[PDB]
Amino acid sequence: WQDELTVRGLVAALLIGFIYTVIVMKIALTTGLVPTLNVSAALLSFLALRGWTRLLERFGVVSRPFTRQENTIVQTCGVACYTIAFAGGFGSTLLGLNKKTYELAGDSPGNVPGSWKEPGIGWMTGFLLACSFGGLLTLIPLRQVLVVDYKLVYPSGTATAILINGFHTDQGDKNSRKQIRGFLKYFGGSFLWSFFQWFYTGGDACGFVQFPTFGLKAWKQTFYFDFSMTYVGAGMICPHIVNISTLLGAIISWGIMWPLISKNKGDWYPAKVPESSMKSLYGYKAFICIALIMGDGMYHFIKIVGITAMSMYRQPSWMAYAGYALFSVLAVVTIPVMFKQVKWYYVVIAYVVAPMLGFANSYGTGLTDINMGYNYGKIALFVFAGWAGKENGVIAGLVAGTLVKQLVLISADLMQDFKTSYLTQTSPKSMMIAQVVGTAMGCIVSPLTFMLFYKAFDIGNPDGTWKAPYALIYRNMAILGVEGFSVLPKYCIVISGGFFAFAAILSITRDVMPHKYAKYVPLPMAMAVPFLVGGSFAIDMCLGSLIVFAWTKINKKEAGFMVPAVASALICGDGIWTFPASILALAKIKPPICMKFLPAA
Amino acid sequence: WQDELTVRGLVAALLIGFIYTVIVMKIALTTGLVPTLNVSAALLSFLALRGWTRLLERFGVVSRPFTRQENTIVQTCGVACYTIAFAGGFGSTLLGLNKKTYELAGDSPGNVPGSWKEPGIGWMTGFLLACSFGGLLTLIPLRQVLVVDYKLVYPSGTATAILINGFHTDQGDKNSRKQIRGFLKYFGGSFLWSFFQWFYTGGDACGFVQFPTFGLKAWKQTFYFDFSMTYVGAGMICPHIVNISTLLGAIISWGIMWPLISKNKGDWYPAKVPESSMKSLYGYKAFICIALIMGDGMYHFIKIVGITAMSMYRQPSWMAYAGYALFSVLAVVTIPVMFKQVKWYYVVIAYVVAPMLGFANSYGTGLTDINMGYNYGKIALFVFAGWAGKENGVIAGLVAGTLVKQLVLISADLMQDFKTSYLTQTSPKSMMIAQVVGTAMGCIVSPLTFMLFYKAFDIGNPDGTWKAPYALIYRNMAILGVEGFSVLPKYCIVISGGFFAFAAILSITRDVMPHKYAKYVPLPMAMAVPFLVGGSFAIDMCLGSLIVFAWTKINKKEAGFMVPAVASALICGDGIWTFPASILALAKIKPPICMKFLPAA
Ligand SMILES: CC(C)CCC[C@@H](C)[C@H]1CC[C@H]2[C@@H]3CC=C4C[C@@H](OC(=O)CCC(=O)O)CC[C@]4(C)[C@H]3CC[C@]12C
Ligand SMILES: CC(C)CCC[C@@H](C)[C@H]1CC[C@H]2[C@@H]3CC=C4C[C@@H](OC(=O)CCC(=O)O)CC[C@]4(C)[C@H]3CC[C@]12C
Ligand SMILES: CC(C)CCC[C@@H](C)[C@H]1CC[C@H]2[C@@H]3CC=C4C[C@@H](OC(=O)CCC(=O)O)CC[C@]4(C)[C@H]3CC[C@]12C
Ligand SMILES: CC(C)CCC[C@@H](C)[C@H]1CC[C@H]2[C@@H]3CC=C4C[C@@H](OC(=O)CCC(=O)O)CC[C@]4(C)[C@H]3CC[C@]12C
Ligand SMILES: O=C(O)[C@H](CCN1CC[C@H]1C(=O)O)NCC[C@H](O)C(=O)O
Ligand SMILES: O=C(O)[C@H](CCN1CC[C@H]1C(=O)O)NCC[C@H](O)C(=O)O
Ligand SMILES: [Fe+3]
Ligand SMILES: [Fe+3]
Repeated sequence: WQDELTVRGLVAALLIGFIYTVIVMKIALTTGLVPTLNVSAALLSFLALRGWTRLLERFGVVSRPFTRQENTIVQTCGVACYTIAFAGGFGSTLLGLNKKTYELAGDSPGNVPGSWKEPGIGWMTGFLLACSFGGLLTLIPLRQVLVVDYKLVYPSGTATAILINGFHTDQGDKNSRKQIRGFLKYFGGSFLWSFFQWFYTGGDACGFVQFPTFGLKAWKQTFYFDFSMTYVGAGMICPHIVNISTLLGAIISWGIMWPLISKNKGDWYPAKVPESSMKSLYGYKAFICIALIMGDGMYHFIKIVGITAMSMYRQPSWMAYAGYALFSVLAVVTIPVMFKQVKWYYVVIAYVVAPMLGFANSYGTGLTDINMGYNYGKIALFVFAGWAGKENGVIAGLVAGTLVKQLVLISADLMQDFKTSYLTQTSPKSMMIAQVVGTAMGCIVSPLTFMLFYKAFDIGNPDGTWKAPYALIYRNMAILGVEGFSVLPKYCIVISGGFFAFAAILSITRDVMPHKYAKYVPLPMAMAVPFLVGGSFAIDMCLGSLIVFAWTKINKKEAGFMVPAVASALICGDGIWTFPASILALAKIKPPICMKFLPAA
Repeated sequence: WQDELTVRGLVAALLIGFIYTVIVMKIALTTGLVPTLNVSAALLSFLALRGWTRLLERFGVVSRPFTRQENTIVQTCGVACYTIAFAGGFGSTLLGLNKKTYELAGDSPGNVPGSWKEPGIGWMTGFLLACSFGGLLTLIPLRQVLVVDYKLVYPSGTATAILINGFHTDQGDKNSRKQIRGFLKYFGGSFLWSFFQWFYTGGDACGFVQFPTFGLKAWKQTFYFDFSMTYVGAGMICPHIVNISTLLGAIISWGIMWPLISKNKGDWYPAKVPESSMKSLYGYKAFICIALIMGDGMYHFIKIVGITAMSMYRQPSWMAYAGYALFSVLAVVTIPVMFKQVKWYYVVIAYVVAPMLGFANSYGTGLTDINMGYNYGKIALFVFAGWAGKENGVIAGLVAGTLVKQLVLISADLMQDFKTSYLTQTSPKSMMIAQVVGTAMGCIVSPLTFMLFYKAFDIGNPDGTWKAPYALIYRNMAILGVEGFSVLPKYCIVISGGFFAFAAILSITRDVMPHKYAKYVPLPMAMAVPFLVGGSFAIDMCLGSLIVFAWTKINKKEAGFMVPAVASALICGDGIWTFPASILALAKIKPPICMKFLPAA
């Protein structure tokens, strides 16, 4: 109630949200490769408030103690502010509504002349306010099921909680000193390792990140080992079945399926169209991946509904969904006003499957630490574009894809904060207040921050500094999506439906068999992540589990309490370097050297 | 007397000498990059005899115990056999006497038509027998002064002794178990690290060995860090002043002198002639390096002579030099018979400065673990070629350079064995018997091994498989050396004479000042090694001393007895991989990938 919600925290979150919005917005409008900055926000939240308390002590002013619960509140409030900058599709979808992006796509069916909208402070802020708080209300019922009931470990949320607890621990114990000193040795090593790596990533696909540890043939199949301590640290605190399932999905997809499907580059799909398109080999990637996720996701979401339905029949949960319905109606009557191309029942369907789609992403983030929310928006954009003809089809796909992405992406990114608050013993109700305040500030700061860049500079020029590549890429997705499911490659629906059932069978197979065999069943939607990202992420995850397996065998006692600290330090050290690395890209300081790997030419 | 000199050891050394001769001879005649295989010979000496003892035990035959002293004898006998293969100039100097190499050099003054000699079993064996045992006799007086008196640490000899002792230790102690287990963890890590590195050294100047850790500009100045555990391990057991002096010489030479001298590429020396030549910027490299070594070397050699002369005036050593004089006379009356181009007093001068030149190389190897003997032969080849005119000048330089190199190179390589025998408590007299037997076998096996390659295949063809590049490179040195000291670049003698005095001043400055200031004086001839090799070797040496400095501060007790074992494991692990790496090059299996570093082009 108090000592967590403060005025200095409100001020500190507003600044940290403002700079991080500027960093995210500038990176989004130049390269579109927005990095993860949640770990950095926790550190700057600590330094800013600790500096303020000590500075006032220097001047004689006395202040309240700055505790870990308050640090969690400030970090969560700040994260919610700048998440809207990249979750709102400011560089991908909302910028694709430009007349400039409309002209770049060219003349084609679907791209009718009335498919452009210009940015403005008035409608972009009003667009965000109605839609952004929809994700927050769904978090209240999901918080109990996922964070504590399913015991999902959010590796980034767990690492941030251990980082924050270390900042504020003041007790001298036999283990507390060993936890901090072990954390600091690997935090500095991970930070310096990431700092050293930066000087050699000075080109397209070159550096320690693109390291062909098993050869160049395997590397082209995304079966290498990048020297990423984030994924190695993530795998250390993930259960072995999650890591093995991740490797199993990489072998099935990139080792078997994609070479086999690619053998029909002229028969099943056209060979002139580039890959990464919905028409050539990426329709398989995107639709099979979601079917695996939705196949597992639908089984689980029904199970909570079924368990709850039986419980009520035998006899604050409905408070949240009542509030969600109120915000649902607000968007239904408001979004079509801004976009005459968007019909009212499009929003209703978007807000009905949003609890469904948000649950799967939060469950997926709680397993593999990978937020897939922007992948859901691509599917929703494609589907909603096919739900309208050549008229009002591109705008409908872009706008409806933005709603689905925000509801899905916000839910997963902000459950990482509830895992952090769970470990820091922070009050959930004070967490939700920080949710709304940060979201409210984000829905205001981000549109004005975007417009200051937009009015001053020239964003969207293919030949220029401020080029937003994903504005046109998302625009071309909607143009392609105007044509219905016919443009998908041959047998794309059939195989996706098969993997939908295959994911559902594994989910049943794990809950019906005894626990003495249930622990060997792979998780279908941990398998699905390596369908879009390569197998390098899977290999890093399995290396971390290999480290923990060996460590547990060598010393059972020490590995019990030291693995989380070492894993968090690896995640935080790579996470903290993302802030100086972003400032370097902010000032256009490129790496000097490129570490290229060649076939002994 | 016994239990060290055995018949199975004689057999085992003969085989190990024979294969290693074949490996060295094939590598010398194809690339000329003969690697160090002394560490590998110790392991194969252990496995061959241990396998023999266990196999006879399997068949019921009983045999004498195989001890560490016998393992030292077998390794030393084997090393002496195959050292003659590359110390004898079979691919550099003796092969440069060919009519084929004579024709490749072309028509020029100095390259008179009578400057070729053809290989044969008769003269090549007789050439080796007279000259090879000259180096062995000089070892007896140098053994006391360098190994035990000056307390010089031979890092490769020390590492081999620790490797051999670990093989034969059978006592369970509080520390013996920790020494072996610590050694094995870093031996396997170093071996696998070198094995992993091999797949990416698949090109000219690319791999972890050519890693620009401080940038591409510093790398071209040879101021990078190669990931070599041999030099890192060598620096761990070398005193800090040796490592700091090595870094100081690299900064003075490659950081100051060579950029400054290179600013006169048209005024001081011609710009059309390539570098690495005695006429362009390598006359500075070679002559300043020897002057630093000879400046320090002459001060020391006089000091032993002065101390001994005073000791005798106040009142087996002369046994060795009496035998050396007898072998000296044998070569004086025999070498001019084979080579009418070589005069009798050329051999006398070569055999008089040989105790001098051998002492400096053994002292240098006892500090930095770098054998410079083949660098002495280049200087001796150049000087002796200028001591004869256009007539009989190229052959005189090549032959006399071969004598000087063998006397110098054998002395340094075989003092590494006396350090090994010192730590293994091996009898010096049994060591010297293994010296002669291995040398006698080497003087026979190597000429026949060479001729089998020579008769069967075509060695010396610039466009072919068996190309011996250094046969022509050494031939061109003698042709250039026919012209006297005039061809050396401008001010080469003046600067070399200055560094000769500067090296002598530091040697005096260290013996006359009190020990409380004498320990900060740099060693002039540890400084001289980075004049020819780059500063990457110096940086690796200093990193090893940095590791020991930190380890000593953190834990004084453990670093006392664990540093030699960890350092030896790093040296041995990289050393052992040299055997499989040579077999791969033996079968022409090239690395698949090249790790190239580019300026972000
Ligand atoms: C004991 C543990 C630490 C094992 C270490 C991992 C090995 C199983 C890996 C490390 C290096 C890998 C090799 C690295 C490089 C290649 C090159 C690759 O050849 C290429 O395709 C290169 C490009 C070309 O030559 O066209 C074939 C596989 C291979 C031998 C890899 C096979 C698997 C290796 C030996
Ligand atoms: C133990 C942990 C730390 C991970 C170690 C895994 C690797 C040692 C292995 C396991 C899976 C293997 C991959 C499994 C499947 C393939 C598919 C295969 O792909 C193709 O058939 C090529 C298709 C084409 O020709 O385009 C090539 C080998 C590769 C990459 C293998 C390379 C080596 C991998 C990554
Ligand atoms: C705390 C310890 C571990 C310090 C780590 C060593 C640093 C002092 C080194 C590591 C990386 C080095 C950098 C690596 C690469 C370059 C590129 C180099 O630029 C080039 O010349 C590249 C080629 C080109 O761009 O033309 C300038 C020096 C610099 C910044 C190096 C400066 C020194 C650095 C920062
Ligand atoms: C602490 C231990 C482990 C070694 C670390 C040493 C490096 C951090 C420093 C010390 C010496 C430095 C070098 C000292 C001298 C030079 C000479 C200088 O050479 C030139 O002036 C270029 C000449 C030309 O233009 O051709 C460039 C910097 C460089 C390579 C420096 C690069 C960085 C080095 C290797
Ligand atoms: O969204 C995308 O597909 C790409 C790459 C993936 N983004 C980066 C972070 C991730 C996401 O949206 O969660 N970003 C485009 C520009 C900006 O990220 C935006 O979405 O407005
Ligand atoms: O001698 C040389 O300058 C070169 C490179 C340096 N060698 C390799 C080992 C070192 C040496 O001679 O101690 N080797 C040429 C062929 C053969 O090594 C030989 O000398 O016959
Ligand atoms: Fe994005
Ligand atoms: Fe050589």
